[PDB]
Amino acid sequence: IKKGDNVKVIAGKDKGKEGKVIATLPKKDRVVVEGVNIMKKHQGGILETEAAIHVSNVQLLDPKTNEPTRVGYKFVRIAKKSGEEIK
RNA sequence: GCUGUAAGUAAGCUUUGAUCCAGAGAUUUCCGAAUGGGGAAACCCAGCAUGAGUUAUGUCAUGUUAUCGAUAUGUGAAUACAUAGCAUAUCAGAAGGCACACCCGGAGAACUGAAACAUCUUAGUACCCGGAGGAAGAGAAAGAAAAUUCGAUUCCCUUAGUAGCGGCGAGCGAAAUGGGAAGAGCCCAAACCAACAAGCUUGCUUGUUGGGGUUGUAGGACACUCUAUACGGAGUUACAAAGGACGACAUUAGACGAAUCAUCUGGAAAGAUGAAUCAAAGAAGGUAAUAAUCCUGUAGUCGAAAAUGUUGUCUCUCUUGAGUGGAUCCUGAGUACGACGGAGCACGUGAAAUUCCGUCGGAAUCUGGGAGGACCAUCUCCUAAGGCUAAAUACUCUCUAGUGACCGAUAGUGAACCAGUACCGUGAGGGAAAGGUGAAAAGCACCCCGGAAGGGGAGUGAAAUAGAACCUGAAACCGUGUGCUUACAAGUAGUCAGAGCCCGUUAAUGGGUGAUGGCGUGCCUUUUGUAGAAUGAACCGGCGAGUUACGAUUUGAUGCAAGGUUA
RNA sequence: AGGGUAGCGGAGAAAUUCCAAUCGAACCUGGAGAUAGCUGGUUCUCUCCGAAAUAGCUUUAGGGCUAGCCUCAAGUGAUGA
RNA sequence: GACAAUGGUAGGAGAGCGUUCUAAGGGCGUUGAAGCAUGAUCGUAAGGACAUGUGGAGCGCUUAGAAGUGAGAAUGCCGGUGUGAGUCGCGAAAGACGGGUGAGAAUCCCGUCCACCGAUUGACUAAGGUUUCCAGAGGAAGGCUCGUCCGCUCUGGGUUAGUCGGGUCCUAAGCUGAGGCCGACAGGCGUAGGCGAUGGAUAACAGGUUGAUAUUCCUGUACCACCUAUAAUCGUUUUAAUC
RNA sequence: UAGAUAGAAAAUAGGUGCCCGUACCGCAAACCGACACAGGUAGUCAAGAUGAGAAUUCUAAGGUGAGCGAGCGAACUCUCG
RNA sequence: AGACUCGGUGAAAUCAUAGUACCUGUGAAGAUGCAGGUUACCCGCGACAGGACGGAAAGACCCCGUGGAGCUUUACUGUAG
Ligand SMILES: [Mg+2]
Ligand SMILES: [Mg+2]
Ligand SMILES: [Mg+2]
Ligand SMILES: [Mg+2]
Ligand SMILES: [Mg+2]
Ligand SMILES: [Mg+2]
Ligand SMILES: [Mg+2]
Ligand SMILES: [Mg+2]
Ligand SMILES: [Mg+2]
Ligand SMILES: [Mg+2]
Ligand SMILES: [Mg+2]
Ligand SMILES: [Mg+2]
Ligand SMILES: [Mg+2]
Ligand SMILES: [Mg+2]
Ligand SMILES: [Mg+2]
Ligand SMILES: [O]
Ligand SMILES: [O]
Ligand SMILES: [O]
Repeated sequence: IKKGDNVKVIAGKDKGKEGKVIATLPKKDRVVVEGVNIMKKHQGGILETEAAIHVSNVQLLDPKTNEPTRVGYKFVRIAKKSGEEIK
């Protein structure tokens, strides 16, 4: 439900980090974001592409802090905890 | 975001709202009841009309073409009449399929039990056939019963394994009174009238509609008195007559949907440590390890353009309802009943009622007839010989939502995976084995030997002795090395004693080996008795055999007590 | 080569021979977990007690029933040896 | 503290251990669960703890309840592994040499010789099987050895008809069979007609050609039916030409 | 012949001509026989010398060398002289 | 030709554990496994075949079963016709 906005990945390899997302993959439920870099290899010794994680993620717009995203009233449109700006 | 499982590549689509979800609609090749003919199922061959293309034939497109019946036609003649037949047209008719379930009907067995068996039982079960339903059957008293009588049917309890049937053996087995679930009663036939009809006896009667009328405490007709009036009404489309309008509710896609931060460990926290929060939501599952406060979610609330289903009110239809009197008529005929053979009723021919079947005989008409377990009498009750009928009930191929002191890959569906498959058989038919990498594919770049395969290295990853025949990885079985020991030796193979050599524990009367001596004929089963040359086991792993309901009986406990107890 | 007859049956130059490698009555499914007085098998330890192989009847003698002989819990109460 | 008993099958009575699950309570667990393995330990027994290694996520304990509750033996079912055994066999048969290939050849290709069948181990078709056919690669298993090869795998590719066998022609045996006769239902019989060839009738030959097709392709030469176009014969639509 | 129907077409030119099957083995390695199995598997052609002859012996056409072999040359079994 | 040695490939019915003598005796009354004596260094390979009451086939003979089928008849009871 996300198309390249901000997040804070909290509960994975290394946390406290943020970044912006690529394909959400609705079926596998796995998003692509800067924060994991597999050492893939083809015939280079390594490749350093970008890999995915399950949704252990959260958004942050006004508080500059993770909150439970909360799609609220119809004006649909997002309406977060403390502040209500677009997703 | 998408182009299924099923990767991958390339081409492309998508806020001008894809894909996806739900409802309607359009298409829906061929076989198959198969239906134009034929046919080895999925092929072939035609016909007629119309219409494509040819100069023209060949060739094609669409439509149409079976049988049966049941209506309307014409036509029919072996015989003149006119029927049998014949050609044509109409029908949303039927045929078939199935859920091996539940129901009714036709037909209908044997092993077995009886300690054998023929009566009998199993059983009126199985399978077969047929029909219909979503439920069926039954059904509104020619009952039950014996009183302060009740007044369709069905099912559950109970009466009762009682009364009874029975080579009186096996065994079989009610019904009623009573307590409950559901509760519903109605139309014909007939005598009477009108109409039309052939015989018109110019007598009226039969033939067809409409009325008319539906019963035991007798009723209707017929005669008479009032109600109603084309309606005051009851209507009730689930019987009772068969048609149609218009609101509410549920279903088939969905949405909202409160709440948490940090330190340590970690590859990774959802854990420990602390301090905080929501609760109509601490159900559940997933999330790199065990989460109410990360996601999906739940409590609760909202929501349907269209379609369906059930319900409601006006339309809608359709309808007279009682009473008396009973002069005269009517109350279901080759029926009821009897005998003869049989079946079925719990009931085997028994004294055997009551009900059905076949042959044959053969009643009555309300001052009538049937029953009340042979049969007659009195008494009591009911009125066949015509028909319809919801619910209560039985089952679940299937769907929705749920659940389990149910299984967790030799269990459980046979089937967790590409299974009614491979396979076997001519064929009916029978029938397999086979789950798991990791959190994520990050699925081993690169070097080296090698023809390859395979491997050693290097790297991804916490771990690759997790590397695809990939979690864990036992035992059999096979090896490699090694401490001790073994080449004059008669061995169910061990045990007891014990020197020598070596080693040091879940640290105690230690452990490994064992020159030599004493002693000693496996295990179960079955047996008068077995080393047994009587049987079975090749080894090891798994699997695998006194269970459950109902009832009787006793034992122990427990509660009550001349009372106790519920279905 | 194409066809027929099908098991309470058929066909048989007849032997109880053939009927999809089987025939003193084929084959598959269902009744059906048929029946068996017969054989075989019956899973984890200890403690206490402890037999019989006889009588009778049995279309019975390798089975059964009753009495004997055992065990357990009550009762009797010195009756037993 | 004394006294006495304590072998034991069928079998009777009694007390007991552990597994799976449930309920409740209380606890353990990445600072490594379960299981597994090793061990010189506890208990009278069935059995249970402990330490260590491997293992990588759930488990114990007390009380009680319900059980698909225990397996050495069924000529038991299934699975795996041996024993026999590197033992019998390797499925009639005459091959040898050279040269190539290849990582590697008694077995593969090439040739020369030799031997064998020859009313045939030859050539052609039917039934039958279903792509085995041909080319190019490959050798994991199959081939009763080896294999650089195949009828095995992978990729690609191959079957041409107016005259041929057959259908649009016929029919027996037999099968089906409108109406119809019969039967408890099912269904059984059977006329009309219809299907059904191994038979009857039916218009074609020779050569060439591909790694793989041949009366099918081309090359030449022929035939039957049919339509269209064209004319030398007909003359009531009779009869005559004519169907 | 009943019947159709105005009234042909000699030989000429031109064209039109459907479905199935067709590969391969087919006394075999490919069919039935569970096997790349010493079995069966209808039919057609079937040459040469010798011979009555499709018999027999040896050869054409053409096809094959049989899917384990090398040693030694004992028992024993089998096949032949 | 097989067997036999070497190379290649590589099964099976069976199988309680085994380091598996003989005699005379005992014994379920015919012993590798017991008692008493006797002889025998450990391990092979090729041959024979007395024993392993050897294997294979839950004895085809005999008997039992209140087992079963087929068949006969002036056995019973019934029946189609
Ligand atoms: Mg219809
Ligand atoms: Mg009678
Ligand atoms: Mg009668
Ligand atoms: Mg398992
Ligand atoms: Mg035992
Ligand atoms: Mg004896
Ligand atoms: Mg004969
Ligand atoms: Mg049985
Ligand atoms: Mg007794
Ligand atoms: Mg075992
Ligand atoms: Mg050579
Ligand atoms: Mg063919
Ligand atoms: Mg052959
Ligand atoms: Mg000759
Ligand atoms: Mg050898
Ligand atoms: O059985
Ligand atoms: O059985
Ligand atoms: O049985």
